[PDB]
Amino acid sequence: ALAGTIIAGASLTFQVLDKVLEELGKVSQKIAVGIDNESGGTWTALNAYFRSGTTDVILPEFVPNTKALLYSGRKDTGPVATGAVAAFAYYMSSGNTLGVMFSVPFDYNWYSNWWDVKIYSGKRRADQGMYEDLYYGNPYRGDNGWHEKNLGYGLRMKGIMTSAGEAKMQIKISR
Repeated sequence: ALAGTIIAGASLTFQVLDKVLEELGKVSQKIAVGIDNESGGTWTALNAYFRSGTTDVILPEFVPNTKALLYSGRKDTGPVATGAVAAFAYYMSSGNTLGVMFSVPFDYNWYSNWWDVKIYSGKRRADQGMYEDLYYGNPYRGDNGWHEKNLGYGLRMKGIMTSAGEAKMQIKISR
């Protein structure tokens, strides 16, 4: 219920966010996927590609300035028994397309938590081609801590990763 929308990030906290993901349902799976909209350009979602169990909340089409938004999924009998996994892109006001990425590492103890983020300049819908840029384009690794880089389009992004239970990676974009 609370998922699908977030504030500027100045009032965001992991303590609230924990219980917020559980508002969706009382289950052994809580994922956090979102991007902090603080670049001064309204975003527009086009599609969402996933292999996860099924939907559970409505995906936010448009996003106001100096705000953010969350999402959740399900596993059920899809790629795993518990968690959620999707990769969707948002049309930026500059005519670029930010591609978010998330997964639940809580079912692959064999390795650490994979991560990635890129802005596809032009237009790219959510399909295999998006997830392919995450797994084949250039996959990254996140083992507890903040990280920032010059993405290559006009703005910068910062990605965070957290291991153990009640933990998840998020990505903030701004200028």
